[PDB]
Amino acid sequence: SRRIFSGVQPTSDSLHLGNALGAVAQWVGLQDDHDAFFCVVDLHAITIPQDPEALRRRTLITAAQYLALGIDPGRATIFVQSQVPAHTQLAWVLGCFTGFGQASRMTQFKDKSARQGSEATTVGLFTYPVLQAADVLAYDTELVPVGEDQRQHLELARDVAQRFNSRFPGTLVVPDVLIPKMTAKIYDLQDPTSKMSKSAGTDAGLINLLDDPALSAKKIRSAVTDSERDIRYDPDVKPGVSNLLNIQSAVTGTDIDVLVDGYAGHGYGDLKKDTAEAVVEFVNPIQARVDELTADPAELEAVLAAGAQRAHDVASKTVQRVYDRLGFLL
Amino acid sequence: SRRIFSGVQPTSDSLHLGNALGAVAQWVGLQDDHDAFFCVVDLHAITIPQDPEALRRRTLITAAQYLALGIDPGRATIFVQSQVPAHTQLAWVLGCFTGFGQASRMTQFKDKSARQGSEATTVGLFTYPVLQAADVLAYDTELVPVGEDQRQHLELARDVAQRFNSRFPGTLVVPDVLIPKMTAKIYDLQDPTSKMSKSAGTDAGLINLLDDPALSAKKIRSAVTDSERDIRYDPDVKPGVSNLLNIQSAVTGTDIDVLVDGYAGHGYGDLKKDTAEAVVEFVNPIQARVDELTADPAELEAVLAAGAQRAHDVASKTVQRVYDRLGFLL
Ligand SMILES: Nc1ncnc2c1ncn2[C@@H]1O[C@H](COP(=O)(O)OP(=O)(O)OP(=O)(O)O)[C@@H](O)[C@H]1O
Ligand SMILES: Nc1ncnc2c1ncn2[C@@H]1O[C@H](COP(=O)(O)OP(=O)(O)OP(=O)(O)O)[C@@H](O)[C@H]1O
Ligand SMILES: CNC1=NC(=O)[C@H]([C@H](C)c2c[nH]c3ccccc23)O1
Ligand SMILES: CNC1=NC(=O)[C@H]([C@H](C)c2c[nH]c3ccccc23)O1
Ligand SMILES: [Mg+2]
Ligand SMILES: [Mg+2]
Repeated sequence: SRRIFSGVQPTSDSLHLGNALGAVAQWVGLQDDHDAFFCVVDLHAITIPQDPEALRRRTLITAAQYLALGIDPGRATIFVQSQVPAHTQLAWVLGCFTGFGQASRMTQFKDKSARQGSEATTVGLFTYPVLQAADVLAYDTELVPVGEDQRQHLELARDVAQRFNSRFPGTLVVPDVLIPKMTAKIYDLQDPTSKMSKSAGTDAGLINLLDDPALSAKKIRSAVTDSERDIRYDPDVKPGVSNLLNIQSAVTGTDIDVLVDGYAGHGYGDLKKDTAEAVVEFVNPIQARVDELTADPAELEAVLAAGAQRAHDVASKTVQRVYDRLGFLL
Repeated sequence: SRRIFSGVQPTSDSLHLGNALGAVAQWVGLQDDHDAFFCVVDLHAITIPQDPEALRRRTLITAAQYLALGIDPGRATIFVQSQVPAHTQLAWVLGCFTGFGQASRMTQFKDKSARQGSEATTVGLFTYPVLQAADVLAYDTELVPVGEDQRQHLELARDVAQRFNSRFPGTLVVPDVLIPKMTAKIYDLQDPTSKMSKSAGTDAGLINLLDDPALSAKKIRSAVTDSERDIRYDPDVKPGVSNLLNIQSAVTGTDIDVLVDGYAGHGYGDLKKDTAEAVVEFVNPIQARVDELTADPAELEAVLAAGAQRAHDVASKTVQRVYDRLGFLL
């Protein structure tokens, strides 16, 4: 079994290297010997105002990038969150076991609730960590492969599951968090100590999978480095250079230490071009797959339709189990 | 059509006079010329820890008291909230359009968040006004018959519906609130300026429908009055006496003004006995109906099973409408 669950929001027209290397690469490695549910979490997207035409299109292109990155619909379940009602059913129950102060200590919330503490925060922006917990717990998930930015959220999920099981033993699976080391955080290229996010202002440090490959290669060349002319791996001291080697290692397969000793005598310029070529060679097979999946959508549609059918059969059994323990009339 | 929705929590083994006169009496009058959905809102109950065996039993006895008070399963839909997944689906969406500060200004929340501001509040205790909005809006409700204690919650529902329709015109029905005048608030009998709630500490001022009728009549006799020996209706000055006449008027059908001029020359003692006899005559037909509904449950079960089927057909169409406007892949 070794049941796995993970999700990405359809908040943009393309994943970036952080999503692909910090999350989806780990999924592709897991799917062959784990029972895997990979979700496009469109209910999370609407915590921020969303254009309806874009939201539907980005939902499909997020699932398409899953397949383009190697997710295999014969080995794994891909589905759209909003199509499985159990997620919200479980999230209401779990919110009843979640401390108010526990939810207000979440970092995302204190960011937006900093400049406009009550003026611009919504309830959804306050409670989405509880819906994230329900996303995982509805599938009896044993392991959750995520980047480091999701760690605090999933500690909340584990705590609420243990609190619930304290009242009702053996109802929910408490999941283990699986965060990588090298690819745990792909950083911005114009700002080496800040996390590559879709909401970065200027995308000149952002590397989108479906962007024009020559533009992404132009951004890699413009990456902020240091001034030591020494190519080595020290992220605390060398944020830029360690990022680029981390990227090149991830898109190729070559260990960082092997890369570093090969870069003995080499300069940052050759490290940039080399990374730029590996990335261009990485994104080009993806863009061609996405373009076929976008142009011919009966294949993608059908994967998502089988996926939601399978996800509903699992997740609704969990809800019915939780409801029976709570004492609801069934 | 004139679509109606209203709900009561299964938080105790009996409704009291406030529920029956402040809410259910109004429903019985409406059901014959309105399209009515009457809900036992068991998802709201679990905002407070609930014994599973009691919660299931109180859910059934709340629906039984509906029928015992005159709700007619041929003219109205009775169902259990947790059995219709659209409620939580809509509540998540609506929370994304609800201001954080708007939800924290709700009175219930500031009560519990007063002594233990973050120590004892849960997310469910903070967000249930949003689930209450979804309860109403999922059925294209035109009118909501409630007591005065629900007014602030339903202003929130109306505001979030208008905010949602602002982005997506004509999606949600904005409901009108229908609060009575006389029976708007049945007060405690040992504390005439506080609202008869199931959580009153001492039930010596609380009049439960299914309590032993002689005990409820004993509590009516012990009602706090004044010391003016004058029987008249002035709730600001005469809180006790106006309560008792309000109760007697509601359980009989006789207008208060007609009662008052009949009580010219009479003392508070005769006002109490007279109320006690009217109540005893009121609760005894209810207890006999509930006792049959409890003892023989295939009838009740079947009403709730038809009710949830009908509620799901309506409420899921609303969700699918909201989801399509939002841009979710259907
Ligand atoms: N810079 C990053 N490096 C590594 N992993 C990342 C990075 N950003 C996001 N992830 C991971 O990608 C997955 C999807 O996260 P999510 O959908 O929130 O993307 P995001 O980049 O944070 O976008 P958004 O700005 O819309 O929140 C998660 O497992 C998350 O930890
Ligand atoms: N004292 C009262 N007088 C009149 N109506 C009341 C009174 N208390 C509750 N109601 C009405 O009864 C309906 C059901 O409310 P609810 O199920 O919350 O009951 P409650 O008496 O408040 O119980 P609880 O203490 O569990 O909240 C609502 O329409 C509410 O306005
Ligand atoms: C705004 N919502 C949100 N942001 C996040 O980073 C999480 C992600 C997208 C998420 C939701 N459900 C999940 C289940 C497993 C792993 C990540 C997520 O949710
Ligand atoms: C704790 N939840 C809660 N307390 C209340 O007074 C409301 C009531 C029970 C409610 C929920 N949904 C409704 C729909 C119509 C009228 C009242 C309610 O909810
Ligand atoms: Mg994110
Ligand atoms: Mg109440």
